[PDB]
Amino acid sequence: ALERTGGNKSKAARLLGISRRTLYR
Repeated sequence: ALERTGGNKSKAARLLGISRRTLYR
């Protein structure tokens, strides 16, 4: 079963991880 909901949420989670790394070197 494919759930459309949460699909974009996962993308944001990954984006945040990269964002955190940029802020903290």
